[PDB]
Amino acid sequence: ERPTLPIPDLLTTDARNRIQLTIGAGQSTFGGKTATTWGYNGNLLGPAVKLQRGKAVTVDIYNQLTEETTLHWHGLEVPGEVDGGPQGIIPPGGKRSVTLNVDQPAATCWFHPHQHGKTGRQVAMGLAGLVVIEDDEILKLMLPKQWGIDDVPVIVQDKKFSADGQIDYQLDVMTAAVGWFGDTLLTNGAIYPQHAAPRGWLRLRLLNGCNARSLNFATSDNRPLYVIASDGGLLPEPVKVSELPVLMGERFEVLVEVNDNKPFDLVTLPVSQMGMAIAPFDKPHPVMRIQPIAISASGALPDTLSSLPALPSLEGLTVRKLQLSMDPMLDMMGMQMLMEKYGDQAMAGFDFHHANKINGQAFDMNKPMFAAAKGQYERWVISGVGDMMLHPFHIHGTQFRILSENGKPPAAHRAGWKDTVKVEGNVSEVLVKFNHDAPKEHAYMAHCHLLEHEDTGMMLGFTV
Ligand SMILES: [Cu+2]
Repeated sequence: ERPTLPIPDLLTTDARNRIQLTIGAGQSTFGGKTATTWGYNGNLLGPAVKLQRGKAVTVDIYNQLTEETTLHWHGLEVPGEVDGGPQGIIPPGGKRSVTLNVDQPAATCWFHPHQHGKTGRQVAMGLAGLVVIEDDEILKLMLPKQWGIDDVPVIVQDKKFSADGQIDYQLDVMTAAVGWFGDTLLTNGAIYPQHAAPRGWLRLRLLNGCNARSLNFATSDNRPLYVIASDGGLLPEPVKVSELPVLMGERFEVLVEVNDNKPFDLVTLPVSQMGMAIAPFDKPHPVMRIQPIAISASGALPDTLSSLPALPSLEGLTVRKLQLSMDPMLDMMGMQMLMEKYGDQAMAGFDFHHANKINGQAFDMNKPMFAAAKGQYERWVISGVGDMMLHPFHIHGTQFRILSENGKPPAAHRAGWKDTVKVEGNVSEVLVKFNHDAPKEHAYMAHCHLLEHEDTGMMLGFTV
């Protein structure tokens, strides 16, 4: 509760409607020990790219690594050609430009690499940034809006380090099964930082940027969170909660009341997921310390945020079934290594590189599974019947509606605009529409956002 919370620079267009992102390596320090890290416009993580609905921007992307990478805009409704999936290679030393014509509601999205079979490693190395989409609707609401004062991004990620201090990442049979997770928790790159927040309302834009660890946010003194937005933007009205589960890649925006001068913690609560309840995550774990201060803020919590469209009628819509599966050998072999390495705490609460799949096929980049309709709602049925793993299933090129999440209607705060849906040993249904095109050369991806599962096959391509 000591270093101040790092705040990503809010990056806007220049006079020529361009934005420069440089992808480079550098050095970060975690707990006294230095580590090689990757970042956008810096050594670690990245900026918050600010975009206005209905305004085009060109982004110039400079790969200053010595290996290939891609830049995917997670949550953005844009054509496949700029979507930055594994076919959007930026060679080392190379420069690629993309045009983003933003046409979707205000939201906190994010961007990260999407290299073929290396997404987990590139994100673990430090690469992630934010996208703040604004529109006319949101600025009329009088929410907390002072960036890095009462409107603050909170990117929570776990990492594991070697004895030398270097990030200890590996795509092996255990991580291919259960995911890459660590024992150290970072908040905008820092360990248990403090943020100084004005009395009144504090707005937190939460991002679970872990490779595989699911989270569950609360406060130390159990004051509520007022959920105001999901992956794809504002909810119709606030949802007041005591805790907030957040899957890998999901974003929620919450308001928290800063009503006295007593400091408290934003925390994450222990979750039931293979590997994730191992100490120190067997108990509530602090994310950041919040320190009330008496400086000016005028943000507020409205009664009503937005009006969303109704769910479409289901009659006549195309149904697409996506069956997620793991090779049994991976499951057991991965489970053995987990039990070997950690023991009984691990469950508290044959090429493995193509062992994870959808409709019995490990991802093949030259063969898109189908062409989805443009401008027409479809019903996608995603089943995890057959294993007990957690699958936060993400679909590019869209913000959808969850019709059913793992056997029930979605929770109220998950019933708005989402690009991620929980699949865990059951079936989920989403109502999805694609407003933009994606040819086979720049196909959209649908995949599990437990990145090691993605990297080892749990992904498909599709065209629109
Ligand atoms: Cu998965």
